[PDB]
Amino acid sequence: SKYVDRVIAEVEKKYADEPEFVQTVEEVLSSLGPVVDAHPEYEEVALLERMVIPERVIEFRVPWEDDNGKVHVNTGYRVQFNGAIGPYKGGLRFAPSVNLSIMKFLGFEQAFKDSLTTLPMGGAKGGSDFDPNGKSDREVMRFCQAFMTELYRHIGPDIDVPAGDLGVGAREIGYMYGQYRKIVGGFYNGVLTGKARSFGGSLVRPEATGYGSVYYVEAVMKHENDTLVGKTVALAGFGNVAWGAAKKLAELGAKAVTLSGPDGYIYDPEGITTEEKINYMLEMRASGRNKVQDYADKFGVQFFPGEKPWGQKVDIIMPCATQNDVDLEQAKKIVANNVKYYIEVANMPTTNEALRFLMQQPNMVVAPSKAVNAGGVLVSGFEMSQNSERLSWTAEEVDSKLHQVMTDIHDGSAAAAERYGLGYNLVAGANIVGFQKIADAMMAQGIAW
Amino acid sequence: SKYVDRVIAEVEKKYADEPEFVQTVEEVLSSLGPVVDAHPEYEEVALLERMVIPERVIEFRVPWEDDNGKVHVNTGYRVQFNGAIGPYKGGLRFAPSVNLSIMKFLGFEQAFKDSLTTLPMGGAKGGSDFDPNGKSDREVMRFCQAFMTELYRHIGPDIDVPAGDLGVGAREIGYMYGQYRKIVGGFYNGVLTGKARSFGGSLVRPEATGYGSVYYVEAVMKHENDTLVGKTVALAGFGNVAWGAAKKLAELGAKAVTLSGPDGYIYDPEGITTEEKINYMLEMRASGRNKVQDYADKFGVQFFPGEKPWGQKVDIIMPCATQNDVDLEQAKKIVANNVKYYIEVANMPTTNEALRFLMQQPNMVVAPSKAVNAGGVLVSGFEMSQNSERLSWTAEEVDSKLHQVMTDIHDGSAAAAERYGLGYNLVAGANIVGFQKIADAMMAQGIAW
Amino acid sequence: SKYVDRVIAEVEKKYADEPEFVQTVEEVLSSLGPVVDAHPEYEEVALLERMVIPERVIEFRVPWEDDNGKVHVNTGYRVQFNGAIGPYKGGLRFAPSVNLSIMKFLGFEQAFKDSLTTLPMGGAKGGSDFDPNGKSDREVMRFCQAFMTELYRHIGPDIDVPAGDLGVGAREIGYMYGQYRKIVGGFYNGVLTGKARSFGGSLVRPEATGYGSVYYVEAVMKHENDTLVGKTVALAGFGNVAWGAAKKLAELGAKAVTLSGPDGYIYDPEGITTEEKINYMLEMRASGRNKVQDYADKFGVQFFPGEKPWGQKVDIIMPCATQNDVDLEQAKKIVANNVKYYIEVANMPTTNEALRFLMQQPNMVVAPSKAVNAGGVLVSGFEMSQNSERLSWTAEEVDSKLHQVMTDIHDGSAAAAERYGLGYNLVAGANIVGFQKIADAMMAQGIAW
Amino acid sequence: SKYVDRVIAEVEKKYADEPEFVQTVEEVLSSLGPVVDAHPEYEEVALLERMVIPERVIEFRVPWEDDNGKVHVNTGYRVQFNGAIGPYKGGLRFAPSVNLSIMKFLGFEQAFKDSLTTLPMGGAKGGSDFDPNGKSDREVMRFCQAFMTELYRHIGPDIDVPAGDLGVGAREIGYMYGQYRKIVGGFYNGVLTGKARSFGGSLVRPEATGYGSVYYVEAVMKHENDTLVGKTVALAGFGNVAWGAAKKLAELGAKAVTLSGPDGYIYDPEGITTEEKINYMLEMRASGRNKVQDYADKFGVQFFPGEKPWGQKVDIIMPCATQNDVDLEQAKKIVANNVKYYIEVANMPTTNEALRFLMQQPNMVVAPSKAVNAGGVLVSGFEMSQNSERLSWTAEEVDSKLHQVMTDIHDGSAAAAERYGLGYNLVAGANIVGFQKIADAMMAQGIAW
Repeated sequence: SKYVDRVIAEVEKKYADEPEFVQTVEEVLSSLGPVVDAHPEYEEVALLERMVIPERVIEFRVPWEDDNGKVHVNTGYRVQFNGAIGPYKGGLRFAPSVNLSIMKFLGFEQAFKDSLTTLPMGGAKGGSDFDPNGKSDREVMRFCQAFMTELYRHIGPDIDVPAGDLGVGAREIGYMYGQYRKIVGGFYNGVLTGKARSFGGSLVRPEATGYGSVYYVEAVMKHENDTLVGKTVALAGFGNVAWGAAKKLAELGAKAVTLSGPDGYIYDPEGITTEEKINYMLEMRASGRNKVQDYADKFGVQFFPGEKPWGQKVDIIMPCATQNDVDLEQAKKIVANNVKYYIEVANMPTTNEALRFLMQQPNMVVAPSKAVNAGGVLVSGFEMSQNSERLSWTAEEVDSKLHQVMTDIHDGSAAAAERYGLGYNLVAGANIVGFQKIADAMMAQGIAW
Repeated sequence: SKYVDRVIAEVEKKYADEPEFVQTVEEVLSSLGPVVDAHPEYEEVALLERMVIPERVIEFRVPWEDDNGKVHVNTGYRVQFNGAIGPYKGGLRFAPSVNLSIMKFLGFEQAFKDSLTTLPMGGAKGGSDFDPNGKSDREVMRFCQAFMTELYRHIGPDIDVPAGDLGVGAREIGYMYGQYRKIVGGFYNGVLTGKARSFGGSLVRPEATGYGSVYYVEAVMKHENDTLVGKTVALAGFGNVAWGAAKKLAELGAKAVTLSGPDGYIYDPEGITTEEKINYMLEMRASGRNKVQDYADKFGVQFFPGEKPWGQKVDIIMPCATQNDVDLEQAKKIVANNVKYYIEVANMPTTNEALRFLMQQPNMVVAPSKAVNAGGVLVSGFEMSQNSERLSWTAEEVDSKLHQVMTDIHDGSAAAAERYGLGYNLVAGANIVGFQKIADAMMAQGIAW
Repeated sequence: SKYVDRVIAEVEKKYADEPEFVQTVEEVLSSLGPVVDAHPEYEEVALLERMVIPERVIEFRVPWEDDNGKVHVNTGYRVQFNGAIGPYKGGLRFAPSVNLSIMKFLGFEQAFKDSLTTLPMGGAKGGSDFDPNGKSDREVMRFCQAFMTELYRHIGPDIDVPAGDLGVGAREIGYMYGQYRKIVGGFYNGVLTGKARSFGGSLVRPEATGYGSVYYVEAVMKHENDTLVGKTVALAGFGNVAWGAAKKLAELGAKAVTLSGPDGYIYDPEGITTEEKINYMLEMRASGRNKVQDYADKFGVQFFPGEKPWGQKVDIIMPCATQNDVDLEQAKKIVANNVKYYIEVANMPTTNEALRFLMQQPNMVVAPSKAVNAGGVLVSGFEMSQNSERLSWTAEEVDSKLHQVMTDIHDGSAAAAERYGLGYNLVAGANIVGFQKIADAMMAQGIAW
Repeated sequence: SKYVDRVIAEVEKKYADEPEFVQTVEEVLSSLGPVVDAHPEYEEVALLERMVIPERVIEFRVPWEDDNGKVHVNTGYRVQFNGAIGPYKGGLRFAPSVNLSIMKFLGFEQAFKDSLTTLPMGGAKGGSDFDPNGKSDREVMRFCQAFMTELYRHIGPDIDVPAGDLGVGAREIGYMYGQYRKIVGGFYNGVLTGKARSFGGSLVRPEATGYGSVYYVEAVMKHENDTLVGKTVALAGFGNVAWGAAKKLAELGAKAVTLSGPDGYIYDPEGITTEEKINYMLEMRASGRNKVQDYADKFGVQFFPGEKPWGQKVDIIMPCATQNDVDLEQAKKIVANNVKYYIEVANMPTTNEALRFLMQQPNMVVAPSKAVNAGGVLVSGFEMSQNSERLSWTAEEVDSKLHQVMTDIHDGSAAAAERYGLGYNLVAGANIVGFQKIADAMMAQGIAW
C-alpha cells in the first residue's frame, strides 16, 4: 500500500529514537495493506496517522523511602494509546529497562490484541523503571503507594484499568488497590484487574490460558469438519498453560502425549489424562526442579534429554513454553511427519524462519498465539463485568463465557481473512479483525480523537 | 491469644464510655484466638488495632421544622467502619437512644456479618436520635430531607449504601431517596436499598429472611445425612420471618407446629401448612393486635397463655421473634426433650448462658442467627446488582440465588471451623469465616487503611 | 434567661460525658442573657439549640509506620463547628489527651473568637491523639502524610482552613501541605495557615500577638482620655508574646518592668527597652533553659525566686505566659497597689475567682485575652487574603492592618457592652460582639444549618 | 561538589537522548556547588535527584482540519516541572522542532526563573510541533480549539497557568481561552496570561520588560552609591524592549545614545530622549523595513553600516536584541573602554567566552538577563492577581508594583551571592536565589514530590 508505506516511513523518521516502537509499527501496518487498500476513506481522515500517536501520555516522578530511610526516585509511565472501543486497558511493568519506547510499542500492540477479544477494551501500557528485584515487601509497598498517589487521577473503572505484567503481580496490585481506595474514598474495585478473590478477583484465572487455547482448537476442528475426540497433542512445557491445556484436552476426548522441561522431554503414549498425572504437573512446577524428568521418574515413561518433542508424531502441535522453541529445523521435522495442526500457545514460540516456513505449507493450519492465548485477557474483562454487576460468577459461568467468546475469536478471525480473500489464514485474520473494529469505531466517531 | 487479650484490654481502657461497643469487641474477638494464633503476620501489621477503629465517622446537625413551624434539632451519624471488601453498607436507625456507642457497636458487627454473605459488601451503621413515633408524615418527610441534605455528600452507589432499621422503613427510604436524586441531579438508585419496586426495589424482599433460614437448614440436613421431610418445627413469633419460614418449610415437606406472640403460644399439631393457615399469619400481623391467640380462636387449637413454646417436643427449634427469648430454663426444656437442632433465626433470641449450655450439648447442632438470617442482607445486595444492571430479576432468579448463597454460607462456615480444629461448630464457623475474608483483604491492601 | 437556662440544662444532661464541652457552653452562654433577652426571635427558631451542635464532625483512622517498620494507629478529628460567617477555621492539636470533648470545647470557642476579629472566619478545631514527643522527623512526616490522606477531602481554601496548635507547628504544617498538594494536584496554598514564607506564609507572624495586644491597649488609653507615654508594665513570661509586647510598648513610649519564668521573676526598673535587652529575650527563648534568671545575671537586675511579679507596683498588668497565673492572692496584691489596668494577654492567665474579684473593682479596666491576643488570628486571615491575591504584602502593610483591626476590636467590644447597658465592660463586650455577628448571620441564613 | 557531580553524570547517561535538557542541567547545577555544599541535608532526601525529574509530563494527540477539509495530526505537550512554590506557570510554543527534550530544558529553566521573581509561581513549559507558518486564521483557530480540548483537564487558575511563546501570541491565547471557557462553563480567566484587555489582560504589558530592566539598573546604581542621572546608555536593537528601556531611562534622567539593527548602528549623542524620537522607534518597528538607518535618516544622526555599538564610550551597556550579540571581540572593546556596568537585557546576548571574560574584570558589574528581563514575567503574575481580585489595576499601580519587585529581585540576588562568599556576583546570585526558594519549599514539604 502507498499510504501504509508512506506512514511507516514517516514514523521511521519521526521516532528514530524509539526503535522498539518503530519496529512494531512497521510489522503491524505492513500486513494491513489489503484492508487499507480496500478503504480509501481512511486516508481522507488521516486514520493511520492518528492511530500511531497515543491519545495521551503521562510520565511522573516517584520518590520513595527504603527501609533504611534512604530516599530513591523513579519514573512512572502510563500510555493511554487508544480508547475508541472501551476503557483504556493494559498491564504495568516494573523493570529497570522501562522507557517510553517500550511503553509505546507495548501499548500499541495492546490495543490490537484487546480489540480482537471482542470485549470492549481499549489499549494502554504503563510501568516504571523501579526494579523490584532485591526489595523488601515493605519497600514494594511504599513504592506502590507513591506510584498510585499520582496515578489515581488518570485512571478509573470507566477510564483506564491497569493490571500486572513483568514485575507486577497480585501483591503489587493489592498494594496499589489499597492506596487507591483510600484516596478516592469509595470501593470502585474494577479500577484494577488481577485482584485477589477477597476483594473481587475472578475464579478460573490460572486455568484461563490453557483452557482458552483448547476451546480455540475446538473451533478450528469444527471449521474443518473434524473433532477433538481421539486427537493426540504434543505440548511443550509443564507450567501453568501446559497444565490448563492438558486438563481441558483430556476432558474433551483428546490427549496430550508430551511435555518438555529444560532437560529434554517426556513421551506418554497413554496420555497425560489422569487426575494424578495432571496434578503431578502442579507438583513439579512447585518443586522448583525445572526437571521435566521428574514425570518420567514418577510415571515410568520415556525421557529424552537434550531433546524437543517436535520429532514426535502427533495430531496437534501446541508449544506452551518458551520463545523460539520451534526453529527452522524443528519445524522441518514437524512437516516431515505431515502434522496438520500447528497451534501457537506461548508467546512467540516460533522463529520467523520457522513461521514463514510452516507458513508456506498448503496442507497445514497455523494459528497465532495472540488469538490463541487470549484467554488470559478475557478473564480480566470478566473480572470487570463481575465487579460492575457486584457479584461473583461461578467457575462454571466463567468457563462457559470463556468457551463462548474464544469461539467468537476463531470465527471472527477466519471471516475477516476470507473477506479480504486470503482464505483461511488465521495469522492474518487475527491482525485484520483487531484492526478493523478499531478503524470502524474511529470512523464512526469523527475527528475528535 | 495474648495479642487478642491485649488488644481487648486496650479497648476497654480507651473506650470505657462506650460500654456497648466495648462488649461487642470483646465478644467477637475473644472468639478468634486460633485464627489469630495461626496468623502471626497480623500482629506485625497491627491488624486488630486497625480493625477496632472505624475508617471514618461522621456526625452532623439536623435542624427541621414541625407542622406548627416550630424548629427542632437532632444529630445524625454515619459510621463507615470497614470498606475493605465492598462499599460501606448498613442500615439507619432513628431512635431517641441513638448515640455513637451504639452506632459503633452495630457498625462493627455489620461488617462481619456482611463479609459472611460472600457478597462484596463493607460494614457501616448510621441513624439519628430523632424520634419518629408521634410525628406526622410531613414531619417525617421534612426530617428525612434535612438529614439527606448533609448525608448525600458522604454516600453513594460505589461508596456507601444505607438501608432501613429501627425507625427506618420504606416510607423513610423513599423520602431520603427523593431528596438525594434532586440534589445530585441523576438517578443513582443503587444509593439505598429497601426501595419500593417502582423505583428499583427487588422482588422477594419479604420472603427473604424466612426463606434463607430454611435453605440454611436444608444444608444442615444434607451435612448430617438427613432430611427436612416430615420434621416438625417450633417457631417463635408470627411475623414476616416466621411466616416465610413456615411457608417454605412446608413447601419443603417439613412442618411448623408452634407460633408465639406476646400473649403466650399456640399448638397446632397438624402443622401450619395450608394456604389458609399461612395467609392467616399476614392478617394477624396486619391487624396490629399482637395476639397469637387469634390463630388459636380461628383454627381451634391449643393456646398457652404466659408461656414460651420452648417446652414442646420437636425435631427443630427456630426462634424467630425476639431477643433473649431462650434461657437456661427454656434451654433445659429443649435438651431434655433431646432435641438436636437449635437454629437461631431472630437476632439474639438466646441468652449467652443458654448459649454455652446448648453448645456443651454433645449431640446438638447449634446455628448462629447472623449466618442464618442473612437472607435479608443477601436480598439487599441483589437489589444493588439489579440496579447496576438496569433491569429487574424475576422472583425465580432472586430465589435461586438466595438459595445457592445460603448454602455457601453454611458450607463456608463449616469448613472454617473445620480448619481450626473445632469440628462442626457453626457458631465459631460464622465468626471465623467473616473475619478471615476481611483479614485477607486488609492484608493484601497494605497499610493505607 | 430562662431560654438560656434551659438550653444550658439540656446540654448538661445530654453531654454529661463531655465535661469540658459542657463547662465552656455553660460559661459562654450564661454570659449572654441580655442579648438573648432582647432577641425573642432567636428562640422561635431554636437558635441556641442549633449553635450548641457542630455543623459537622469527622473522625478517622490513622495508621502509620515507625522508623522500625512497626505500625501504629491513632484517631484523627476535625470538628467543623460553625461556618455561618466564613470558612471553617481553627488549629490542629496533636496530643495524647485529644478526644472529642476537647475538640468540641476548643471548636466552640474558636468560633466566637473568630467572629470577634471582624474577619470572615468560621470556627473549627481538629487534631489527633498522636504524640509527637519522642518521634523522629521522619516518623512525624509519615504521620502527617497519613493524616492528610484522609483529611484532604474535608478541607479547602473555601471550606476549612486549619492551622497549628499544641503539637502542630511549621514543620508539621509543611508536611501536611506537601501531601495535600500532591493529592489534589494543584497549589491551593490557602488551605492552611502558619506556612513558611517560601510557600506562602506572611511577614509579621512572630510579632503579631505581641503587637496587637499593645495596639489593643492603645485603644484603651484613648478611650480613657489617656496615654501610653511613660507607663510601666508588668509582663509575665519571656516568650514570643512578651517579646513582641515589650518591643512595641517601648516604641510607643511605655515600658516593661517585669519578666517572668518558671524560676521566679525579674525586676528592671529602667525598663526592658533597649535593642540589646529586647533581643536578649530571643536568646533566652532559644537556649531552652527556661530560666528568667539569665536576664538578671546578664543585665544585673533584681531576681525573685519562686515569685510572681504580681506584687510589683505598675500602671499596667499584662500576663503573657500561662494559665491561671493570677489568683485571688496575686489579685489582691494588684488591687492593693490600686493598679487600674488589667490586660489579659495569655490564654486564661487568671482564675475565674481572681476574675470576678477584679471586675468588682469599680476603678479598674479589665480586658479579656480572647480579644486582646487576637493578633495571631488576624495574621492568619491576612495570610489567607495574601494567598488569594497571589502576592505578598509588606511588613508595613501587614502591621498597619493589624493596627486598624485591633482598634476596631476594642471599639466594637466597647459599644456592644455599651448597648447592653453594662457600660465599659470589655469582658462581656468581647462575648456579646462575637455572638451577635454569628446570630445575625444564622438568622439571615434561615433554617438550613 | 561531589553530590552535584554525581547528579550531573547520572542525567548524562540517563537522558543521552535529550541533549538540550542534559546540557541545561549541567549548566544550572554546576553553578550551585556552594549552596549544596552548605546543605548536606539536601542530599539525604535526594533533593537534586528529585528536582531533575518533572512532577508530571503530558503528551497528547491533536487532530485538526484545514481550510480544504484535509486532516492533520500533531503532538501537544505540557511539562509541569515544579510546583513547590506556586501553580505551574510557563508559555506554549508552536514550532516544528518542539519535542520533549526541548520542553524539558525550557521548563526546568522556567522554574528557577519564576522562583527568582519573588512571586508565587511554579515552572512549566508546553506547546506543539504544529507549524503556524502558512496557516490561515481559521486553521489556527481550529488547531487551538483541538489543542485545548484535551489540555483543559490538566490546567487551571490554581493549577497550571500557561502563556505565549514562540508561535503563540494574543491571537492564539484568545482562541484557546474561548474554547476553555466554553468547556468548563465558567469564567476562570486567570487560567491564562497574556490576555487582551477586553477579557482580563493587564495594562503596561508592552512596557514591562523595558521598564523593568531600568528599574533593575536603578537598584545596581543605588547599591553602588551612584545614580542614573547623567548616564549614557548604549542600547542594541530598536524593538519593544529597547523602546521601553529608552523611555524609562529618559524619564529617570539618563540617556540612551545608541540603537542598533541588522544594518549597523546609529549614534545620537544628544539622547533618544524626546517623545518624537522615542515614538519613532514604534514606527520603525512597524514599517517592516527592519532598518536602523531609518532613524539616522529621520533625525540626522550618524549611521555606521555593518557595525555594532560596542565601541562607543558610554556608562552602561544594555544589549536588547539578539542572542550572542556580544562576542569575545566586542567584549574586549568594552573592557578596553573601561565601562563598569554591563547589563544583559535580551536573552543570552553574550557568548560564553565573552561572559567568562567580563566576569574576570574586577571593576565591573555583570547582570544576567534572567533577572534583568523579569519584568515580563512579573506583569503576567500581576495579571493573575488582578484576575483573582476581579478588578483592573491602573497603569500607575502596575508600574509601581513592577518597580518595587524589580528592586527586590536585585537585592535578593545580591544578598544570596554574598551569603555564599561570592561578593557582588549578580550572575551567581540569580542562580542561587531561585534555587534556594525552591529547595527550601521542597524541604519543608517532605517526600511527597
